[PDB]
Amino acid sequence: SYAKKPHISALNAPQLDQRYKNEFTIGAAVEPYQLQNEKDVQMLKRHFNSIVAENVMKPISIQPEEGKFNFEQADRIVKFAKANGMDIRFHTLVWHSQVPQWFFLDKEGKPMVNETDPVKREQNKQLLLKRLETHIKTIVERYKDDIKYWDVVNEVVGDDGKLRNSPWYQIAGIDYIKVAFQAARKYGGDNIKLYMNDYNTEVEPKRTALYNLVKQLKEEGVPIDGIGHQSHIQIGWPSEAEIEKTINMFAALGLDNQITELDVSMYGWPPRAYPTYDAIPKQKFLDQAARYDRLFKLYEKLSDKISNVTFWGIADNHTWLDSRADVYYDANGNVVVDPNAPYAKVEKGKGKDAPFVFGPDYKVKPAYWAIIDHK
Ligand SMILES: OC[C@H]1O[C@H](O)[C@H](O)[C@@H](O)[C@H]1O
Ligand SMILES: OC[C@H]1O[C@H](O)[C@H](O)[C@@H](O)[C@H]1O
Repeated sequence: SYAKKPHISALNAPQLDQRYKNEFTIGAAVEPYQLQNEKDVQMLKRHFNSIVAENVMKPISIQPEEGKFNFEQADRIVKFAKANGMDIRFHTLVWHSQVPQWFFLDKEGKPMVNETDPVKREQNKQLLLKRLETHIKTIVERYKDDIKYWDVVNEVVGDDGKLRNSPWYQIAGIDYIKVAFQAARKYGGDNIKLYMNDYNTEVEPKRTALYNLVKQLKEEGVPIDGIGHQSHIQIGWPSEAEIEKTINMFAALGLDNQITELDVSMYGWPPRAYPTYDAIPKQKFLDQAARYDRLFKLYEKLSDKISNVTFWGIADNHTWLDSRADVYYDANGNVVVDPNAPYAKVEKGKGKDAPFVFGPDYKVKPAYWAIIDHK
């Protein structure tokens, strides 16, 4: 069926977002440079009705120096979204990754994490939480009328099932998460939706840890409207059953669910990638299409619990997964894709992955036909 369909140009193909109207919006992560790209722009206007900044709205991009906010790139994304009636998601207000280090220096300029005096630690905590509020207030007040969905905190639970021990936690403990949400609500109003975003939300012990955390926060009156599931998944993992169990679990707490950074990798973990996009055989696109078919069939079934599904990219010509696309080589210098085969060396991030339902040349892939139809 969808496997025999023609690989027509995606630029004029049936609109993806329209196919899912009344079920959930369809979004894409974007980089400013793409807004100056003829085809990326066409793709956005054509298939998507929700947009998120892939990188220009993260903490270090907004306030790399205390008191100096750089909204130039962010403004460009928001402006484009408004001009095209697209919903907007804010790519995290708090995150341990690439966090501006100045946040964690005490009044004297010393690393807060080194402080041992409980009273000085309390003082440092107040300073950090104050900075956190200023950061959130400035951003939220600037975009509250345009950006409705917000990833207030990102990846705050470790993969070991424990709260991520980042400087935020080491210094302020669990309170940095409570303050982030409360600050967002206070300065953003009751109309914006606040989310806790993370990856591997379907995997234990992370899933239950995440569950308990949000359950306790809500019990304490902390304003959190939903969970963001990054969904950096593979062809057969996590299973649809676990994804469904995960979605229902959180919806049961009265939380909204949004697939925030969806991409269906062609590989496992650790990934053994193909060296180039052309090296990827049709067979791989067929297994991927079958997965996408099951995936969006499950999402529709749960449409009452999912308000948005965003892809972490537009088309296969641009995806952060290439940075993870390690190419393995045997002793004879030949590529090794078989995950169980022996190898000699590894060329990290030199390969290519193909995530999406749209190829590098902006043509629809089998995966597209699989989620565009009603079968
Ligand atoms: O953060 C990246 C990785 O995290 C976990 O190890 C996942 O199992 C793996 O698939 C990948 O998502
Ligand atoms: O969303 C997850 C992903 O986002 C960006 O692509 C970053 O560069 C990656 O390191 C990872 O944090």
